[PDB]
Amino acid sequence: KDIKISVVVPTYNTELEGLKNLMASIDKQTMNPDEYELVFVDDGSTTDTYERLQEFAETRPNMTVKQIENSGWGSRPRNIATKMAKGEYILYLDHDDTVFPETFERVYNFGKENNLDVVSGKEVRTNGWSWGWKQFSENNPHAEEMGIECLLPMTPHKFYKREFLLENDITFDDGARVLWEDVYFNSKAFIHGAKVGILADYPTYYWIATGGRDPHEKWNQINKLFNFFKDNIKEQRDLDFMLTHWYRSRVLGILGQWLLKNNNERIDIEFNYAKKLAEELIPAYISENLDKNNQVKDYLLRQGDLDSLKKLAQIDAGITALSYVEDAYFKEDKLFFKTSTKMTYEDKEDFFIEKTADRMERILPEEIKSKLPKEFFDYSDDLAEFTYEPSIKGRNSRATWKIDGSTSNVEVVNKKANLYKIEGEMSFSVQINDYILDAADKKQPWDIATRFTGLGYTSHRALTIGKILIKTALINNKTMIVYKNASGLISLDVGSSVRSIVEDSGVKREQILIDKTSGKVTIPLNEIHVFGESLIEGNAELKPVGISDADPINVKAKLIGEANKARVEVLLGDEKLSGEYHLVTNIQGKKDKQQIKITL
Amino acid sequence: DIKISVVVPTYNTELEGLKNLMASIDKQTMNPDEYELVFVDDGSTTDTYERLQEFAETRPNMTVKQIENSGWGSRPRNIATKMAKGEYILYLDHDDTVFPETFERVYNFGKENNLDVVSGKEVRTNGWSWGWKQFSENNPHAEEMGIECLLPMTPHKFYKREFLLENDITFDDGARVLWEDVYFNSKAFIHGAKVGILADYPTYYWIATGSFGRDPHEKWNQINKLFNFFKDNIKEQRDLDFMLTHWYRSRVLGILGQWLLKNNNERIDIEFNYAKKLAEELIPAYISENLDKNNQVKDYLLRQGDLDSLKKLAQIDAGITALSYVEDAYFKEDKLFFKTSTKMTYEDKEDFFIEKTADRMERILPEEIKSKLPKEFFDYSDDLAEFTYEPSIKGRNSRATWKIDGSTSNVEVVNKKANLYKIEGEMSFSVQINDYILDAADKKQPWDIATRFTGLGYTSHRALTIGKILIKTALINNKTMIVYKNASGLISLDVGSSVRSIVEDSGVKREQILIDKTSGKVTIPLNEIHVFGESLIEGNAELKPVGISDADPINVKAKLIGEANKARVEVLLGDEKLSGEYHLVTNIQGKKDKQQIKITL
Ligand SMILES: [Mg+2]
Ligand SMILES: [Mg+2]
Repeated sequence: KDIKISVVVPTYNTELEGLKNLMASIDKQTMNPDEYELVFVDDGSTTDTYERLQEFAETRPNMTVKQIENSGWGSRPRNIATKMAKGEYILYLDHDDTVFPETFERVYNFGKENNLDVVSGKEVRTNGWSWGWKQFSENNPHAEEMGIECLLPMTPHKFYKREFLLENDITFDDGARVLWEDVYFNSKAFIHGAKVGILADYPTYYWIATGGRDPHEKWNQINKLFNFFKDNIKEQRDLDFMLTHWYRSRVLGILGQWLLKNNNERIDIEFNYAKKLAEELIPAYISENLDKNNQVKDYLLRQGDLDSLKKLAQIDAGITALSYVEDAYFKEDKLFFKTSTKMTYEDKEDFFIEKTADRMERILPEEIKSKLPKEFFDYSDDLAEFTYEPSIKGRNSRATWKIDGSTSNVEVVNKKANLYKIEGEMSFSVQINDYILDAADKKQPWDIATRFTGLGYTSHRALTIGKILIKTALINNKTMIVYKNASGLISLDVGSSVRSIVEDSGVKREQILIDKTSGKVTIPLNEIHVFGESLIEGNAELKPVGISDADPINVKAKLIGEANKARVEVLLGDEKLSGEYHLVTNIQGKKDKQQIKITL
Repeated sequence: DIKISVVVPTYNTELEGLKNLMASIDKQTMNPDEYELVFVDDGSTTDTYERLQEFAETRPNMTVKQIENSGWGSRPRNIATKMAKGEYILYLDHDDTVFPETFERVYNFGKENNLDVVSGKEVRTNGWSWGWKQFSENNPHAEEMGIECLLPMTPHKFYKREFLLENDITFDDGARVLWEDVYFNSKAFIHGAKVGILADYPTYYWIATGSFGRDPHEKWNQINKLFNFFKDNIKEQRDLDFMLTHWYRSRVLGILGQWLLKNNNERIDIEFNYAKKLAEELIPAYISENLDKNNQVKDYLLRQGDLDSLKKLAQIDAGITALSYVEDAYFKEDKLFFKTSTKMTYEDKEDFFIEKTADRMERILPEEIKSKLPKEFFDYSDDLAEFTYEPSIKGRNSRATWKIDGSTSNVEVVNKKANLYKIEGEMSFSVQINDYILDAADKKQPWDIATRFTGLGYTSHRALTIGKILIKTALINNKTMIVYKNASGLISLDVGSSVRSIVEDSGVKREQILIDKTSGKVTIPLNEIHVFGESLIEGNAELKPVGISDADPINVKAKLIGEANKARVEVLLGDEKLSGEYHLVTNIQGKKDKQQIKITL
């Protein structure tokens, strides 16, 4: 039949565990296995990786395992596996990553119905509160109209139409040690006019963190990358974006706190390379596309003023925006938050800007202020561009999502004299179903964070609270617990992944009902928000008081939510019991610690 | 004519701790022929007693005497007291030390005011204060304020031996009891002792080193014995009410706060029942009227046996603190000025709130608990003008803490939102480091600055902190001073180059280094530094020829000069016949700079 997707996996001394997880993620795919193929190419492993791949391919007719040499200096397994691929779309999956169980089906149906050459699906990384925060915000079947920006982040973990790659001969550069090999690949795809679509409503690829250092090798590659942009990108809008994006992130990105973390010898090497790269490759008009703080860095870089840049890094050290929980409560079937934040230095004293004449200036010493153009430390034009947004991250899937529907407001307040602070307030609600897309997501801890940007600073940090916060809810067969974790950060347990809803709700101990004839023991929950109907099956353990090593007597239990009240019913069944017993409930794998004792 | 008698009971003493004790007594400014050492070993099983017989071989005024084993150190203190012949007695433990000017300052203070008990300033290893209220000023007639003048009731005071033996004031010789030093001090005041507080000099260092009492039944059996001692022996009504109010709040109600969140239900149920039984039997009702709102709440819930509501209030009050942020720090004239701010929060995060219902500011409580309490106990209206906001300092070496006088502070109850009110404080103060330099060793020491905030029944004494990087140097009348955000994010003041190099932190005007044609004097001006008054600090420099890898360095004398509001390092070469380019590393007060200074000669 017609192969819809080809999975390209290059391998070399692959960890067996990560390879097992990779094969499991492919087997979990909702797409019929005869509609995709797996193309593995071993790069001459010194371990038994190729022997394990053959054992995998025995029971999988859609799997192909090829073994080459050590790439012969100038050869790449991804190109070799591409020439033998037969599918309509190709995914370049690394040997220690995984793929979500509905990726193939969702990605293919999206690319087919929009005739896409590149499908850029939502990507997930182990660490961080976001990835592709701007691009993975909504589905865009005609993303290539945005310009070359639609392909960011330019990982090789997209779905490329095999017909498009072979026609334009888009391969991976056959250099043994080329960095950002995927940036060349994605840029070449767009230069040849690829129809690009962004699939954002479902996480498609998990880039797992497993884990350059040579400043000469690093800056040799940075020069090679900018020379690629200037020589190949012919559309002005696209070229200006790549020049601006990589000059800000990689070139100016060493002129900040990087100066405070490296010795003066390494600083001299990279700063001299950066200044040489700015003057030769980066046009002056790129400065127009930068924010005020990056314009200051760009100006001092070309001036060779490394001394003023080091002082500026010390002055800027620790600027951040941390959000405190002002209120948190369940209402109907949602969890509501009210937060507050302000720009500070390390969550301590406020960050200030100064008002001189009708200008809102960056607070700087006069010695540095005289060295800079007057407009570069004036924030007057940017005091209405603040963003304040909430986000959520699943602790198991590592997938991050923006929490939609929030209302926020950021004010520039005159605290004293001519000094102004930046304060924000936000209120949002979380409908947990908006982020449950796989069955595995139903039972998972969730972590809440806030993203605050303004005046050139991006501050995306976990939501925090100081007071003790533990609030439970039972909403339409979903057990939900919002709590301050041991790090003072806000977490949301759904499905009893880490906490016990009976233990955190409490037990009206003096209201336990023992129905001896029906054999039912009713244990009502104390503090808990109950909405809708709920019946969660579980079990419980009875143990006679006094007998040390008594076997637990296993009985059926169920957590019930009805009429805005929660209770656990324990059914004694055919058990013949007499005396005092310990009663421990076991709902969703979590045992309470309420020390319940009943007399039968 | 012996002036001071020192009593030291020893038992299995650490070899290093006992050695440091003898050094603190030998370095006393008082003439050694005016004080004696009376050691009494309480039946040591190790070789501790054999070490004392070695210390007494060289010192003539040191006596050693081993006595039958008795457990606690009250028997050796009683037997050493009878065999003493000094006018004043100091009970010194085998793990503590004494400051050099203690004997001279204490004796003059006690004899010029005819004092029976001299309560000198005591220093502990940890904490930002000790005796904050009592050790604030000198008071030659402190017994007029009541038994309060003897707090803290440690045995590390100076009691006139004439007064002790005449009134038969001894330590309990029987089974080991807790707070036996409280018995001793109280018995001394009951007999009408003229107490004097010497607060201007640290007299004693109670060193935190590294036992019965963990048992709750044993713990609360001791608390009952101490309370019965107060009701039976203290005759003055004012002095009895104080001792009852002080100890019922600290040790009885003290387990009804955050202590409930640190123990299991079983230990809590045992100690809570003891506390409820003791408050009903020994603590009259009129004592609770002398307590703050939060303690009146705990007192009411204790007698009602409502441990469930006390556990819930502990979780509501957990984390209430007040951390001070640096708003401004600068040197001016000969002092270091600070502007700080603070507000009550939960663990330096969200604000702490009190709510306004009708015309009364109330503690924010759940309705289930608020309906169980009298309305007056959660009404903070009468207490909104009783906030305090003060600064304090602590020497990292001497461990001594001091209130920083002359501060200006204001605390506000501000309507943040709706009917919720926060508590904000602003404070400005200055530091005169010569106020806290009393011994020669204090001239080279790191100093840590803290702030103390009290209000609504909460006390928060924490180190001053700052987020932004802060480094500012000064050269003030031969004192090198560096205020800075330390590695822990707290405010520290280095004096005498104990941790940081003033040349390194000030900066060098490299393009203004002068080399005289004939004199051969190298002048290195400092960039950013506050210079006030004349200064001259003798140091040295190091020279290495540029190029030669492992060339032997050239050590030469240098000096840091403060003059005309400018600092500079003058490197006097002289006899050193040198030519070519050389590296120059200054070394002022044992701290070398990293300015990469090169000169050509
Ligand atoms: Mg990986
Ligand atoms: Mg804070």
